[PDB]
Parts: sequence; C-alpha cells; structure tokens
Amino acid sequence: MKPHPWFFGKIPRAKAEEMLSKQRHDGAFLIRESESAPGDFSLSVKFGNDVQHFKVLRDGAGKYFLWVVKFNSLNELVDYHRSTSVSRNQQIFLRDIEQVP
Amino acid sequence: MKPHPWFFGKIPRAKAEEMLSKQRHDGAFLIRESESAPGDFSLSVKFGNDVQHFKVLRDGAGKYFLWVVKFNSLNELVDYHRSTSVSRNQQIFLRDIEQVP
Ligand SMILES: CC[C@H](C)[C@H](NC(=O)[C@@H](CC(=O)NC)Cc1ccc(OP(=O)(O)O)cc1)C(=O)N[C@@H](CC(N)=O)C(N)=O
Ligand SMILES: CC[C@H](C)[C@H](NC(=O)[C@@H](CC(=O)NC)Cc1ccc(OP(=O)(O)O)cc1)C(=O)N[C@@H](CC(N)=O)C(N)=O
Repeated sequence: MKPHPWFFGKIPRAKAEEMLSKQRHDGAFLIRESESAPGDFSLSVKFGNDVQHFKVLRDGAGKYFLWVVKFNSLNELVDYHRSTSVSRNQQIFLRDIEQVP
Repeated sequence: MKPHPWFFGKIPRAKAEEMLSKQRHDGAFLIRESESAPGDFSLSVKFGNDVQHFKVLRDGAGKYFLWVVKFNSLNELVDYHRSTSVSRNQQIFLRDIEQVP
C-alpha cells in the first residue's frame, strides 16, 4: 500500500486553489483540514477556470458525506465520488492530481 | 505543497503492522481510518519488533489529541509528536516512513 496523493492536511483554502488552478483536468482534487472549522475536512476540486469547495459532512455516528450517500471513511467517500459526481450542476468526477515529482 | 506521506486512509490495522514491520527506524508511522470505529482515526507507530497503535481522540469541539495536548488538525498533532514522544513508556518520536518509490 502507498499513502494517498489526495491528503494535504492543514493547507489554507487559498493554497488549495493555487495548487488546483495549475492542474489541467477537471476533477483534480484534494482533501484538506479546514482552518475555519477545526476538526472538519474540506474537499477542493478543480473545474474549468475555478476551484469548487465542499464541506465533508458527518452524520450522528461520524460517517462522512457530501450530499446523501455516506461512508465509514474519507477514503471510501473519495473513491465513491470518482464515479459519482460531486456536483449537482455539472458532471465532475474526482481524479488524482498530477503530482509534482 | 505536497501530499502527506503518512496518510493511508482505510487500511486494515493488520496491514499497517505489516507495512511498519518492514520499516527500519523506530518512530516510522502512519495515520489510518479505523475500521472498528468508523469516523475515527488511529495512529500506528513502529518501535523495535512491534507496532504500537494509538486512538486519535477528539475533545468536545473536534480537536485531536493522543494524551493531553490537542490540535486543530491531524496535521498539527502529527507534527507536534515529531518532537514530543507519543509514548509514556519510551521516547518515540514520529518520523516519516521510508516510502517505496
Ligand atoms: C460550489 C461547490 C459546492 C457545490 C457548494 N459549496 C459550498 O456551498 C461551500 C461554500 C463555501 O465555500 N463557503 C466559504 C461549502 C464550504 C463552506 C465553508 C468552507 O470553509 P473552508 O473549510 O475554510 O474552506 C468550505 C466549504 C455546495 O453547494 N456544497 C454543499 C455540499 C457540501 N457538502 O459542501 C453544501 N453547501 O452543503
Ligand atoms: C501501546 C500503544 C499505546 C501507548 C496504547 N494503545 C492502546 O491502548 C490501544 C489499544 C488497542 O490497540 N486495542 C485494540 C488503543 C487503540 C484501541 C483500539 C483501536 O482499534 P483500531 O482503530 O481498529 O486499531 C486502536 C487503538 C495506549 O495506552 N493508548 C492510550 C492513548 C491513545 N490515544 O491511544 C489510550 N489507550 O488512551
């Protein structure tokens, strides 16, 4: 197993936008630890000339979700959204960022 | 910025032990998403011929901690424990795993 290329920890929201702006393909994303909401995660995704931000929500048991379907881990939430759009306005599917070697 | 080499998402506790057992230096670690406690994180660390597991605890606001000092993110908790032992029985400091290229 290898570490996930999408977990950036505590990077500012603006930094996520700076990074994803340079990505070529829509869907390029990263999970970050919110600075405005300590203890919560945020999902930042590239789409066109913009970067969309989503709150990773939790149900009463601690399961994670964006809209309706929830999971036992961020890992599963991320994988589910690689084939089910994270957006309700466009078909945007998560894909790993082209990491800098 | 680059993704953190310590976040492995949802990997089994046994898999974390398998991986860390191969690491040469004490302190080599990874953060994983608990399978027994969905929504919670676990910290696995190598020490000698064993792999120690810690529950990443949360306070009422969602801050993370192992013992007493708490942080606004897993990222900060991890960095704090690179210079303050995660153990009360041995001086074990977190250090990035020697990732396989
Ligand atoms: C345009 C992207 C998506 C579609 C849209 N996003 C949103 O509504 C954003 C709004 C925002 O960024 N406010 C500052 C949600 C959001 C709110 C705060 C936030 O703070 P940071 O952790 O500091 O970045 C991050 C994201 C949405 O409808 N989100 C849904 C679904 C979701 N899980 O976010 C919602 N608002 O419940
Ligand atoms: C030997 C390692 C450390 C020192 C020790 N660890 C512990 O007590 C472990 C016990 C355990 O693994 N039970 C199965 C805590 C622990 C408990 C459950 C667990 O489940 P998984 O997410 O499925 O792996 C992981 C770790 C401890 O005293 N931990 C403290 C501090 C902490 N934050 O874990 C505690 N138990 O509160």
